[PDB]
Amino acid sequence: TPQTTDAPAFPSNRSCPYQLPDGYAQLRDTPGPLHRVTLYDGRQAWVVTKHEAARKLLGDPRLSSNRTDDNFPATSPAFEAVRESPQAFIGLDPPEHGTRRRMTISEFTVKRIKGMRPEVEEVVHGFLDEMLAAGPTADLVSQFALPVPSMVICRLLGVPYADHEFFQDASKRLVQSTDAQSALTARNDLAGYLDGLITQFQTEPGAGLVGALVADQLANGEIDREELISTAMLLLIAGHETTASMTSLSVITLLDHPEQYAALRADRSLVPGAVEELLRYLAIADIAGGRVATADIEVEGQLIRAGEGVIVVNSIANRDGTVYEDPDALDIHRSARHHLAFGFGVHQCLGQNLARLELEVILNALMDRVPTLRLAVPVEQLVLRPGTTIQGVNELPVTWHH
Ligand code: HEM
Ligand SMILES: CC(=O)N1CCN(c2ccc(OC[C@H]3CO[C@](Cn4ccnc4)(c4ccc(Cl)cc4Cl)O3)cc2)CC1
Repeated sequence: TPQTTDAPAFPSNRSCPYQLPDGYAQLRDTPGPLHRVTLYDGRQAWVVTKHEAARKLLGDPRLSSNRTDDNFPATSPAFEAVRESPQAFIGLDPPEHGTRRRMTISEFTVKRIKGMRPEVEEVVHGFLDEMLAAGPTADLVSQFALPVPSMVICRLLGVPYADHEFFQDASKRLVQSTDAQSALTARNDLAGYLDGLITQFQTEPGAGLVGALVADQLANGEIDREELISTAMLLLIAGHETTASMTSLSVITLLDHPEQYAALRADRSLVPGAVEELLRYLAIADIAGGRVATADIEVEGQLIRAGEGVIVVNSIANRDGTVYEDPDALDIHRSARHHLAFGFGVHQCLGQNLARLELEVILNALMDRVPTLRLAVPVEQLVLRPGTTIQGVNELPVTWHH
């Protein structure tokens, strides 16, 4: 008897870095803002698959971000690590979301990001210096894509880059965790490290966001010590793991579209617009779209009930053809405005403009310093991370004219 279902398994895994999984193309192609899916443990949930309905639902305070709710949609057993408190503000609703978020925004302003450009350029060209001096073949991930945003986010936070071996290993173990025990261990490892850093700042006040939170909000009782740990850990992992994935997938994608990459090198004024298109097209943080309804929500004749899980799948929303004509075509010249790679609304990515800065500087540096850059293995041989985490590749063999 047939196996066809009306609530297919979710998430799906990419088989090409810049292509929707087959099941997601199916969801994109079916009319209506929502579709039922089956999560890993058999629970049904809703996915949002259309662009404006995704903006609307991201804007709806009845869809809560509280990951500790028992009805929050967990997409893998590893969710239990981040299901355990205290949540950073990414998992808070108004008004608590605002009080905590505002403790960090000063580090991510347009003015501050502008002020970081000389640092980002120096760090990028330093790791390129070292990689190009050693000659090919190199893994772009370990040699460049990951160290660059790690060094930058360390100075922003006041986390000593000398500890990068420890905290990068713990972050990777957390990001890649496929069961709760592995994820909790990695999280506990980072948590204890950050607790010791807090104690060091209480002895010796210091620079960086962590040092600022310790000396002010923590000392006034306005943030819990373990809330500070959760917030710093969010920013540290988002600050280097997510951006690193965006670099490697962008390089793969541009090399698979040689005409567009050549147009980009020939006119660097196109880089900001290319960055927006790559963000729309690669949408690497599908995993960040989970919500839980605290009240019934009517959506174009379909009803979300209080207690149901909803996942706003921004990658599928970003392929909405009513917003992006020929949505599966990479076009660095198109209008990629209003894309949802960073979300929308009160939770829109705090790091978005640092990510935009870093990708711009990195793309120009690679075109400047390594114009002969090419992959050292076929694209099909690369290993893509599954849909249960941030999209990316575990390694990226590259070569170039030595
Ligand atoms: C290409 C890189 C990145 C992408 C695609 C991305 C994606 C996202 C998305 C989709 C959200 C919305 C989550 C939701 O609605 O629940 C978000 C939130 C957030 N991101 Fe990013 N992110 C990136 C880089 C960064 C960086 C570099 C940081 C630096 C610390 C960062 C920090 C945050 C924070 C703190 C939030 C929570 C915002 C809030 O709850 O008010 N992200 N991100
Ligand atoms: C639920 C599940 O399957 N898993 C496995 C993947 N996990 C994971 C993945 C990435 C990660 O990096 C930093 C976290 C911080 O926020 C996200 C998304 N993000 C990244 C940058 N800006 C936002 C995120 C990621 C996962 C989930 Cl469920 C929700 C969210 Cl907002 O990454 C930290 C943990 C742990 C939970």
